[PDB]
Amino acid sequence: MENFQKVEKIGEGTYGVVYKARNKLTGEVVALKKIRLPSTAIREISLLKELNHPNIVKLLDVIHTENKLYLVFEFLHQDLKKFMDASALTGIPLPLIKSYLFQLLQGLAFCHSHRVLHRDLKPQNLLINTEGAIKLADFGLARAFLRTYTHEVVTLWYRAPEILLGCKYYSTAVDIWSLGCIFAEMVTRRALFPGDSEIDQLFRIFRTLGTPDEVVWPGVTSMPDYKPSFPKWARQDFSKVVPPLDEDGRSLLSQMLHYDPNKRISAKAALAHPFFQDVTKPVPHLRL
Ligand SMILES: O=C(O)Cc1ccc(OC2=CC=NC(=O)C2)cc1
Repeated sequence: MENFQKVEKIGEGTYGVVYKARNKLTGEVVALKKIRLPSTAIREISLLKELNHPNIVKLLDVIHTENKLYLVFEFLHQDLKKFMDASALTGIPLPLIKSYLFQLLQGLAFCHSHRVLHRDLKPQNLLINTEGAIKLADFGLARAFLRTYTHEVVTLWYRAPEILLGCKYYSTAVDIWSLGCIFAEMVTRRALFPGDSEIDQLFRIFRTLGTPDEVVWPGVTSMPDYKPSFPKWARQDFSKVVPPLDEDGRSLLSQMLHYDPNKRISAKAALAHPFFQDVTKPVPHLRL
């Protein structure tokens, strides 16, 4: 590459291949994201160069050369998916789960206050470092690029039910839902809703939380992909779904997983929940 050296392919991302690269002029190691291919997206993503926070992966540069587009981000050594897999025998310790959730809510509260959504949070785009930080990767990109950039199998596991029901608009609440699913997975060491198709995803949610109705979600029955023929499942207690999470954690999770997006706790209000009374910032055991 003219301006970098490739150290390795990191892998396939949501928008194209991702490389670990060294800037030829500065020697720094960065994440270089090639966007698999548009004038609208460059200005809008370039505005994300201004969306800086300790819990957001820094966008260093937007490079449009040779009719190719490449995003340059600050490099982090591990993602939460790999850390949860590495931690599977013991689980991630609860103080670290709480630290991670708290920091991720800080990042969402910051982005949401600046009117930027993620829309596609998942453990693979939550990046961690040795100092106990976690950062959200790729905030703002879905709006800017949305939507065909890969043929790789898209994960539906963290998708909010309004989007599975075909609402074509998004709100801050989609990110709270995804983060609630990720919270539950850290605690139980299993994905909460591991669907392998949109209807399997939606029916896994309904089997746990109950089939939604107009009482708990006014407007649900008029949403584009809602069918009156959906089976009617009863809702399970969170005490069964995420043991051994304590009643503070279960209360918070329930507020992150309300069906009606409008009823879902905000990131800012979640930071004030009693669950975070005893929050600390532990050192993670990272094997790199
Ligand atoms: O986009 C996705 O679906 C998954 C994905 C997320 C982020 C990726 O990039 C990095 C991974 C690790 N460290 C970094 O610094 C960058 C690559 C893939």
